[PDB]
Amino acid sequence: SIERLGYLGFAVKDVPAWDHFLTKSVGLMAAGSAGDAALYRADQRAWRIAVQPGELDDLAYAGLEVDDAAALERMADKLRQAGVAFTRGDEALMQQRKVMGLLCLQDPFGLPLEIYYGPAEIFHEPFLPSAPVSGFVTGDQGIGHFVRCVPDTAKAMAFYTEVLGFVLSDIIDIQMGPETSVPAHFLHCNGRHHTIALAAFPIPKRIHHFMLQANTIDDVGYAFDRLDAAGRITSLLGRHTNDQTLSFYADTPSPMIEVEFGWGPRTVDSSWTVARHSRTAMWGHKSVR
Amino acid sequence: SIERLGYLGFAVKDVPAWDHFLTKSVGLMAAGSAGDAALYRADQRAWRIAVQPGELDDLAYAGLEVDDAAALERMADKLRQAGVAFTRGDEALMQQRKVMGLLCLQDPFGLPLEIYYGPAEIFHEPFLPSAPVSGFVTGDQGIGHFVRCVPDTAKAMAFYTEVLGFVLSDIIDIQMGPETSVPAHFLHCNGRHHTIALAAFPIPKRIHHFMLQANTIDDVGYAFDRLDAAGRITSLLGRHTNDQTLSFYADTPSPMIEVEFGWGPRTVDSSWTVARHSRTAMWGHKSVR
Amino acid sequence: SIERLGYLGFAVKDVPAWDHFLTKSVGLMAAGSAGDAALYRADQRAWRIAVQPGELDDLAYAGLEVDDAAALERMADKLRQAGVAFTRGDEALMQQRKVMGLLCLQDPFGLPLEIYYGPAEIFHEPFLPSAPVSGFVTGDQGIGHFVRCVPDTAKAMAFYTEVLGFVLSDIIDIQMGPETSVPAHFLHCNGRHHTIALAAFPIPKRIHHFMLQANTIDDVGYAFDRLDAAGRITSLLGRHTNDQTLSFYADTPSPMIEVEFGWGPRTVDSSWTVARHSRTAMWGHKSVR
Amino acid sequence: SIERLGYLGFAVKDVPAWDHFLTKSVGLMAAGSAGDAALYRADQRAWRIAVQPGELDDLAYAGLEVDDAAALERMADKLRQAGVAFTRGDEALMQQRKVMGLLCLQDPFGLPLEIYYGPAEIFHEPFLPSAPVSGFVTGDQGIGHFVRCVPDTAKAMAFYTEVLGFVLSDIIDIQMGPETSVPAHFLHCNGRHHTIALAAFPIPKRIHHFMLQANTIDDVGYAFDRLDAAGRITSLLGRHTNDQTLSFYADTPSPMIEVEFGWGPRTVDSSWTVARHSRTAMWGHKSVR
Amino acid sequence: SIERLGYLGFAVKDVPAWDHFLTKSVGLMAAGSAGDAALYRADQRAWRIAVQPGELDDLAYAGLEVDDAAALERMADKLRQAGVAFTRGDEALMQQRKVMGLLCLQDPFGLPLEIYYGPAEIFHEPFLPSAPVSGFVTGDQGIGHFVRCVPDTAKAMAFYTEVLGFVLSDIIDIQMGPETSVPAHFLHCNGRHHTIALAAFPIPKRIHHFMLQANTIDDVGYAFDRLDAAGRITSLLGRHTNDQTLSFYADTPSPMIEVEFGWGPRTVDSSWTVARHSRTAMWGHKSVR
Amino acid sequence: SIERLGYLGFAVKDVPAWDHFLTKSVGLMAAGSAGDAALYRADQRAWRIAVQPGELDDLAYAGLEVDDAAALERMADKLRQAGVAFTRGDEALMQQRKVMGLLCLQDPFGLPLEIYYGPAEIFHEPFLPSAPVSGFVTGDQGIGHFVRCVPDTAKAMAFYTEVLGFVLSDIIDIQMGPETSVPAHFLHCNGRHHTIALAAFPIPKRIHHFMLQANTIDDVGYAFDRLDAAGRITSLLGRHTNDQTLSFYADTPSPMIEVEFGWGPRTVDSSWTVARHSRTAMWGHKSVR
Amino acid sequence: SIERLGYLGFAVKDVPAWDHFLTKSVGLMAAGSAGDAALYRADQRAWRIAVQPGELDDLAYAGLEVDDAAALERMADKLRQAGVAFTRGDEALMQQRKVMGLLCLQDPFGLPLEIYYGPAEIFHEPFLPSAPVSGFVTGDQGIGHFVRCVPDTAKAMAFYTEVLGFVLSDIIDIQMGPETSVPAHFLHCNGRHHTIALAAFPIPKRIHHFMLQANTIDDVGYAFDRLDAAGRITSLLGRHTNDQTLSFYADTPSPMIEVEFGWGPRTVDSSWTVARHSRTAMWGHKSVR
Ligand SMILES: [Fe+3]
Ligand SMILES: [Fe+3]
Ligand SMILES: [Fe+3]
Ligand SMILES: [Fe+3]
Ligand SMILES: [Fe+3]
Ligand SMILES: [Fe+3]
Ligand SMILES: [Fe+3]
Repeated sequence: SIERLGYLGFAVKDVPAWDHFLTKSVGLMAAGSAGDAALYRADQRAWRIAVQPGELDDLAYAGLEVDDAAALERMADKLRQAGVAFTRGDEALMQQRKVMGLLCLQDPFGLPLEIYYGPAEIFHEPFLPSAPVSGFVTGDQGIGHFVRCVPDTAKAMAFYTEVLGFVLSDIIDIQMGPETSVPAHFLHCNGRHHTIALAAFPIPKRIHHFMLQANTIDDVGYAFDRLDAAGRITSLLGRHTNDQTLSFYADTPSPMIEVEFGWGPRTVDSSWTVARHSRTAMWGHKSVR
Repeated sequence: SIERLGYLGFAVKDVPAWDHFLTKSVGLMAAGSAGDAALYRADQRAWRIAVQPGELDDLAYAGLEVDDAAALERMADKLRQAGVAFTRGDEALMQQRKVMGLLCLQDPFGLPLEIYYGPAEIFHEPFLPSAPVSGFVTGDQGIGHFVRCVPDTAKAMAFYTEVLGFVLSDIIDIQMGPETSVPAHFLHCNGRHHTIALAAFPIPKRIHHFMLQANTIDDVGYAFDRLDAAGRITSLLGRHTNDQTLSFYADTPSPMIEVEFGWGPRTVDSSWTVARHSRTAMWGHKSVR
Repeated sequence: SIERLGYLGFAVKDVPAWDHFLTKSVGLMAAGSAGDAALYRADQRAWRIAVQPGELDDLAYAGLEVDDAAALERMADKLRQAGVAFTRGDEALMQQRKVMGLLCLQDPFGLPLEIYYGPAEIFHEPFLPSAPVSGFVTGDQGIGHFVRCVPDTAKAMAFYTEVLGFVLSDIIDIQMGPETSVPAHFLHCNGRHHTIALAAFPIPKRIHHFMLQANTIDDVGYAFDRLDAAGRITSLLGRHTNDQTLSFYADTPSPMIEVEFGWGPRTVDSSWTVARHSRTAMWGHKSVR
Repeated sequence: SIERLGYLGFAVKDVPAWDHFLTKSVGLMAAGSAGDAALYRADQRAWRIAVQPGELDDLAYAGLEVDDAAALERMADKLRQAGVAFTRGDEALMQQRKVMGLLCLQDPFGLPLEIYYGPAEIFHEPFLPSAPVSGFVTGDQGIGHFVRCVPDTAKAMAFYTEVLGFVLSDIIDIQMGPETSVPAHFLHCNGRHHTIALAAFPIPKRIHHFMLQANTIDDVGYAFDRLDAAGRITSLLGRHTNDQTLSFYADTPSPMIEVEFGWGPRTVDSSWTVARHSRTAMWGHKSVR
Repeated sequence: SIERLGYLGFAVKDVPAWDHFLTKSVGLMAAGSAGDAALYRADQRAWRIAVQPGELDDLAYAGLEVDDAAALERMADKLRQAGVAFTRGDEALMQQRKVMGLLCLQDPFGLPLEIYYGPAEIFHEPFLPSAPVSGFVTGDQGIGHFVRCVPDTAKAMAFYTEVLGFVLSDIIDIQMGPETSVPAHFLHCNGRHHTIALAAFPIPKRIHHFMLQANTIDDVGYAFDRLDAAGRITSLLGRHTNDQTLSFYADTPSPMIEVEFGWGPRTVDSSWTVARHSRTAMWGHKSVR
Repeated sequence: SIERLGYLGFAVKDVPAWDHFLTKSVGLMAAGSAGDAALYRADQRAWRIAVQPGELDDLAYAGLEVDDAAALERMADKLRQAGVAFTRGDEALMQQRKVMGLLCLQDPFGLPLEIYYGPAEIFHEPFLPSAPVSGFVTGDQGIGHFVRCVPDTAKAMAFYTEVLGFVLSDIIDIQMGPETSVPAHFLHCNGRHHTIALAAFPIPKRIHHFMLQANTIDDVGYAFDRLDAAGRITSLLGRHTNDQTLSFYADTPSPMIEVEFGWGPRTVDSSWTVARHSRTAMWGHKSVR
Repeated sequence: SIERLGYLGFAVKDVPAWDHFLTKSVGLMAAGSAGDAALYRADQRAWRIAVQPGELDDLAYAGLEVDDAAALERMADKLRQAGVAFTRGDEALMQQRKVMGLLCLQDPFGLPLEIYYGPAEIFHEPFLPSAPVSGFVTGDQGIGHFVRCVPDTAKAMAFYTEVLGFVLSDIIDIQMGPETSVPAHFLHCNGRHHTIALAAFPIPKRIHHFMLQANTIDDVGYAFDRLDAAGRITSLLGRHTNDQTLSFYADTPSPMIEVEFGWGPRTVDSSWTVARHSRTAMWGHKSVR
């Protein structure tokens, strides 16, 4: 039912650091502000990522997109049936988010979620990257993906698949030591191999990282050098086993939250079949202190 | 309902002969062992063919793949309704087969079948053939196909189509003498013209042969020379009438069980129409003593 | 429900004339006989057109193909419900027609129809034309089409669409004089613009003509010269308004029954929309005495 | 050296007949006049065919195009060396023809030829056909071709190949009776199989016909019906043996001069090899009284 | 011999106006400075356009590129033979221009020209436009083109074609009033229809305008709005008759010098043929006060 | 200089055997006769292979094609300079061979060669195979190739390359026993890897075999079965190391002369580089008694 | 004149280390031995890289390939004219190298060079990598490239371009410190951006490294992990500025000699233009201790 991940809002301790990070390093286009939130663009949408001041230094909310008004009412019906509490966004919130309608709720573990429809687009103000990146792969696959940390993956799974409609792509057992392994579950709601992954990681954040997909391999290669100069690289270039995303990781100005910048992943369709992997790295991705 | 044939297990009298056969001749990649079974790879799956010691010198079991956990429960519901006895594989069997879940049963005539989901893949250990073969055509069409010998084709047909969901592609009347003919039934469960064929052959084996599809015609041409040097050729190159597979046959180290190595067959789809053929050979396939 | 027109049987006064006509002129491949009927091939099917001796000098029967055994039973259920009388072909008829099963019936006006499934194919005996023609367009679209003459087009239409499942493509008002016009109805049951057309023509035959589609335009150009030398041309080259078939017409050895040899027609699909035309000729098709 | 045939001028007894013929039937666009010559367009050139009053009722002149000023001087040098008399067109003639420079001469048998360069184009006045024709194939291959009647083909051949640079494509022996045959020589100077053909025909005209190439087969089919309604058809549709032009012929208002309207011919290149044909018709082209 | 136009240097009265113009409006990337000249990029070259202070408010020089050192010596030999005065650029000039070698000269009417080879590229500093433009079409066709004003077009033509190796593409008679027309000559030295055009215009500048080619039509559409907001539009969108460039014109901060921003022109090759046009506009290009 | 191998003439002891062989088995089209020679077609040429009665039971002559009359005179000049004796074919021979001109000579070891130009084509009589073969690959590459047996390969090489213009493709050392090897030299004169190969084989024939190239792999597969039924197979299917021709060999009715029927070889071009191979078989080609 | 780099021979202190390195790490196929040299394959050539015992621990020789025997004689003529000493390889050397002919010489600074023609190929023994690599890009571009260290780049340049025929692609100034830079010259002799580069590096080896090009990016990614496990990585993944090769570097068992494993470089052609770069890295290539 949820069609794609449309936007993300972060609450951070260092807004100037995040602004420079998202523009100069990542390459997003600065798009003014909405309230005390600075807006950033990656394409034709009026905004894709919002950054506001806050002690959380974590993801503040995530916008889940449906294709129309009826679809949003159908989501409200699903929440209602599942017994999930939610509130309809008032006019002010609709204006602030620039959407035609939205339902505000939370996943089982505190992450505020906003199901919305009718987002604002500004084709008369063509996207202009702040750094050398040819463009981002969004469109029907949404803004990208993120790894949601959860204390109970089974509980999280039930909510995301059963209530929100996400579908399991595959699982990767992430070695967390000699005799410790965490089964990460990758979920899709469209062509993107996964829009949200659930993992029971021993981390104090709502998410482990968010990912943006660039158009070319050079986009990623150039990006790595930009973030290396910032001294934020956390991983060498690599390619994932399940989605085949070729990428590198880097720290955001928010401690323990990373960003993944990749290219050329595999996409999913109806014929997709669930599989299991023992490693997240097909090759590369060597961790960097 | 069954999506594709994912794996095969053989119980044989000469394991060293089978190991050399599958690697040096066929070109499969040796992939360690699981219990007393030696594993072999043809692609990204952790294993595709298993070979263990046994007096049977025949196919020990066949793995039938579904796309997810729900699908496996739906298969269990079908078996239940059809009155087909089955057992859920315990943790140890799941570990041994490297699958997330599986149901163990038998076809009407003793062939152990395992319906499973969530197989293991190892992209961090890229497939490397043991002999010059560019690659195998698997993917959604599974590992290949095999001809199941049955005492009663009508009984077998009812089980495979009605209970397992296979669909009849076509029939070939195989001349078994001047006034003797056996109607072989070809069944598909995906794009592969046929994944399983049923034939009432006067042979003491569970199957007449199994087939692997290579990527190029040269793969087959080279393979024929490799198996000819082993003195195992049972047929000259040829092309089948129904699936248009261009191939040759050869003996495996297990008496009366052959292998077919082919290329470029026709694939099936929704618009497929059942037809009848009087010969299995479009051309070639001359039998070789 | 009927999938395509698979074969035609003619009962004629001059078999040697028809044999020469179909082979030397049309280019079909002579394929032996079945009973007192001479068989002719246009592709991989064991036969497509049968010609037997008879005073009728008309179409004796038409084979309507379905994709499988279940589909044939579903047709039997439709006939039953519609109150249409039919008989299951006995073993001998199945053998004679080389089909796995068939129902024998008649359209509202006497044309014997045979709904069948599982036709015989002989890929080991590759099609070889008897005259220079590169090949025929058959496959899923069947053998071609024919215009069925009927005394009551509304009655015929109800039977073919409501009972057999054909779908109206379009209508062409065929000027039959200064103040006389006959509305020809074109029906499809697959990709071929039309497999059967109904027209209330003042002709003593069951059909006005049958059509075969060649692979290239040169096939048609060469064919016209072949039939012109036979002195059988009834129309100059032309292109139809509705299906866009580029063709010419010629007399068969059976008085008042013609053959149409064409190329490159338009095909239909789900999005097709019913339309009306005042002429059958987009250009050409000038009638020739 | 001559690059392509760029234009033709006719001197005719019935200008109104020729105007209607070229526009309503052929489909050329009326483009005003130059002196007492009515101009017609087939593409971006200011004019392609000119028609002026005259008792000749034949081709008055032909424009042979070179790519630049230097090239024209090189042609003048060739004529000079070959001893061929010619005159440089004065300013008035350059203006009348709308060319930057031109040499006026005659072939060995009286046909006035004008070698020119720098023709006028009017892209701001897009070509608009006077009849339903999708467009003409001109460009680098020039306006089309024509068959030049000559009393001595060997003498004509020497001049056109040796002096003007045309190259022999092939020869077709045109049966002119039981024991009479005329060897027609086809010459090219670019991609068009032939731009000029020489034949010793017993006809009182400078040319037997001129040819225009349309973009689609329907263009030709529609054109045939248009000229048939005018009662000018001289040949049924057909396809030539040497250039593979699919076309039909028709009479122009000038007695004994025809027009050929075709499509899809074969083109020539460096690897072309001279061949001989016994017929001009691959198929069709049946002569019509 | 000259391979393409590689760079342009302007001497202007308002550098800050030119900097804003080239970046914010045109979209070029600011690339530091060289001496008192501000550098701008359009691709991988270290610089493409230089702007320095000066009363000229005109083009200061133009860089003509050859492919190697030998080629530059061959140009020196040509100048020498033609009696054209030139000087070899010293080390300092080579450093300032970032080229491996260069000859400094002037065209017959005072425009300083620099023939060079071995330009500097900086792929490690990816091009980043200063305004929304997807990219520019440069590569082998050079930076673009410009219209050189000359008092004597015949004298200019002799120098550019005979000494520098440019080739005439075509001519357009530009109506300069009721009975006044100026024949503009378009010259190419590569795939670009024209790199330099000569016209005897009554203007006090060395050039009438310079042109840049963008990758998409939207690039041009967006650019027009950007320059319209600057109030610099001199022409509405249009398409040229000869090169088929779809573009609009605008004033640069230098009085009487314009810029042309276009897309999708036709390219030239060996088979190109010289032609003449009476208008520069195929459509559009309406002049704007 | 020689452009391609255009035709072959055989002198044989059993003409009826050769006629059946070439038509029923190979698939060539019977094309009447010329003198006491029966003609056979493979495409649009009036004939490609001629068979006449004779005790030789070998190749009687080979036609080497040039593109025009001038080219033939240039060949005559080459023969003259090389001191090679030759005679111009009289009118009768030109008529018999259906060529516009030809020079008759012999290679250094007795094989009569005819260099010709202007061959006859009959597009009005479309090629119709006598057996199921989709078509042959001829065109610019000629009819195919043949292996010429010579007592002195160096002497043969000098003549074919130096006098006739053939170019060495590569060499294959053909093992003729434990310590015996024959270096076969492959020569091309166009795109066909080789048109003529020279080998010092201990065989009493002028040639070891001739080769024809079919359009599809099935053409070859079907052909093998046809020749196997004739009991003429001399080799199993295989693929050559140098030209990559996939084929099989068979005996012609002429003792010690074979035919090769293949598909999909590699073609040569200017960038081709001479190489050496130790085997003729990439795979297959197992000799059959 | 030299067509491509065909092979390399190394003289090393640790042959077992080199054997494991080239097979297990790089992925080359072990191909027996020739004398005391172990041979390795990368494609259809009998060998591409040879490794023999020696204190040099450097490149022992390089094979430069020409297309034929005449071409080799033309090279001998060039050496002769240039006054370069050389010796014709005797039969034994020809046998050892498996070439049809070769000239032995040295570049100006001691690197033994062997110009050869007619190399041996073994298509009957299909290439089989020793490690997971899909294949190498060789063919007309040869085996790859290498950086030749020279004390005098101008002297080296004169020899390689003037005597051997290599052509300068571009130059990269390699920063060798704060005020130290070495101008590396890249030379091509075919489509490969460069086959040999000259640089005045302060290194005691004949070459700095040799490069092999793989078919896919994953080939490189997998290769990096293989060499990292060997602890031989000297550089992180990166992409070069001039040839756009995406690669990583690693140490060979020979101290101070590295290997480069890359993918997807740009290729050169006639239109190539010499340029200059200040960095070798477009991105990545961070040096690793
Ligand atoms: Fe991720
Ligand atoms: Fe099989
Ligand atoms: Fe019809
Ligand atoms: Fe014509
Ligand atoms: Fe312009
Ligand atoms: Fe051969
Ligand atoms: Fe390198």
